[PDB]
Amino acid sequence: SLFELGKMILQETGKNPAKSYGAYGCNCGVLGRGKPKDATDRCCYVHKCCYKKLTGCDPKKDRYSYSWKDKTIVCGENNPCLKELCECDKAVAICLRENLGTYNKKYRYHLKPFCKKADPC
Amino acid sequence: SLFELGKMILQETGKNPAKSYGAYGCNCGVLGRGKPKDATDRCCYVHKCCYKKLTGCDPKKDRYSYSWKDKTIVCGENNPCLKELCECDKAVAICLRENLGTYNKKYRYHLKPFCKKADPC
Repeated sequence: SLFELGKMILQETGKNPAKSYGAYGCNCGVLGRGKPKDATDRCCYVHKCCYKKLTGCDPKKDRYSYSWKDKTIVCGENNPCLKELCECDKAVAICLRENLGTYNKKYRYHLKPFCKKADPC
Repeated sequence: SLFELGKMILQETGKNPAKSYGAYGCNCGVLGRGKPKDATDRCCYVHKCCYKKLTGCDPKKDRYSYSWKDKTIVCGENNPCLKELCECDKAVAICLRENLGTYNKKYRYHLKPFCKKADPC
């Protein structure tokens, strides 16, 4: 759920999840997908596609387990969906961190500035 | 949509919606989660709950008609969902204004990850 994801983003990026990625580009946020603005945006794009493939579990509300031992996200055993959900979030937190170098605050928004269509995931 | 909500909030509270509530506490803004920290956060909590009852429309993108008539938000879309959606927004806007007395800027960009679980709606 948003609790795991959010905590992961914070752990990987050190940034406030909602503040830097709640509304960022075309894919970081609660507004669906769009043509990636930049490497941070592309991370969220893939994240949303990662969710799409999921089957059965609610990526927004299903709470799952994961360890933060040695400051690396270790997805808990869980079940297939939950494990896959966790990996989706882990993956985006990491990607987000790895792309902090090009993170551009200018892509942060109040209301998504209209975005180009996003490749069918 | 966020446009109507943002204007309602500005109109009601007289403060920039995004800055003051875009990321306030545990329930305000980009999908805020968990138990409200205070009255203002509670408003957003109630708001997110109100949103759950919406059948047929999307608070994110669905625009709706409402008027500001004698400094009162007056919902206009006779379309049932949109009207209800509009009433959700109106209500949170009024609630925020009403609890401006305890608005805590230290929560303005609260670290949502710090948020505890929230009761069901």
